[PDB]
Amino acid sequence: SMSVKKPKRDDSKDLALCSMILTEMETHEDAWPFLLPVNLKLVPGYKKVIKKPMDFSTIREKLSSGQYPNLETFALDVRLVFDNCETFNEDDSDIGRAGHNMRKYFEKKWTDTFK
Repeated sequence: SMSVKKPKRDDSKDLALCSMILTEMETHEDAWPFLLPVNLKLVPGYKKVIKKPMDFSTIREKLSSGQYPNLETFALDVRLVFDNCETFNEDDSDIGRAGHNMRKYFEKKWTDTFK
C-alpha cells in the first residue's frame, strides 16, 4: 500500500530474456503455423471467429517497439497464439498438434527462465 512495498524483483533483463525465448519459439520446427498472421482474406471463418489474432511476427514487432509493459503481457500474447489455434483447429491435425507442442515448449522455457 502507500509507502509499503515488497522487495524489488530485478526486471532489468526481462526484455532480453523474452527476446531469447521468442527466438527459440521462432526456430522450432513446428513454428510454421504461427510465424505470420493468418491471412484473413484467404481463410474463411477466421476473421469472425478469432476476435484477437496473434502470431510470432506480431509479438516480435510489439516486443521490439516497447509495446509490452511487463513480462506478463508478453506471456499473455504468446498464450493467445495457442488458444486461438485450439479454437480453430482440430486436436488431430498437423496444426492442432503443432499448437499443443509449441505451448508445452513455451511453458517449460517460461518456468525455467522466470519461476
